[PDB]
Amino acid sequence: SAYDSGKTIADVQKSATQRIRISHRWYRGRRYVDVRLVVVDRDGDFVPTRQGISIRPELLAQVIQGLLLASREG
Amino acid sequence: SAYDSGKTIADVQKSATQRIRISHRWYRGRRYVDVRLVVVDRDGDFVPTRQGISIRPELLAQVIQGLLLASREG
Ligand SMILES: [Cl-]
Ligand SMILES: [Cl-]
Ligand SMILES: [Cl-]
Ligand SMILES: [Cl-]
Ligand SMILES: [Cl-]
Ligand SMILES: [Cl-]
Repeated sequence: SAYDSGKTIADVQKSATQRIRISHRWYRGRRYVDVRLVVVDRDGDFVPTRQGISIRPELLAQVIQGLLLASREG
Repeated sequence: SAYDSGKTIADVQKSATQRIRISHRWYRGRRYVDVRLVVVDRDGDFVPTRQGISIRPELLAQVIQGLLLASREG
């Protein structure tokens, strides 16, 4: 399980046992926006998995724009 | 190639060796949006990794809104 550092910005619920967690992480002088699958524990809280990406802030707009475009498929 | 699978919507360059690929695909009549770290083999032979997420399109608005928030705050 990934090291659970960083500030949760938003938790998007996938199911009773999974969420997509969007968080800020600071590491070695540098901030990242982390987007990661997290899974439920025995106490109703969630634990981060390795299935996630870490995005430097200057790439966020492009990731947003790509998702906006992906929303038009259907 | 990581670009074989479904439709590439966007290809966000991280470095010469890594990109974040946002793709859309269908299987058995269900839609999948994928956001995934892809890494060089050689050439444009980028290859996918497990560092990604796979979501249903009904979660897109929430993910987008979370990333917009992450861009503006903290
Ligand atoms: Cl939690
Ligand atoms: Cl994992
Ligand atoms: Cl980056
Ligand atoms: Cl892009
Ligand atoms: Cl669908
Ligand atoms: Cl999903």
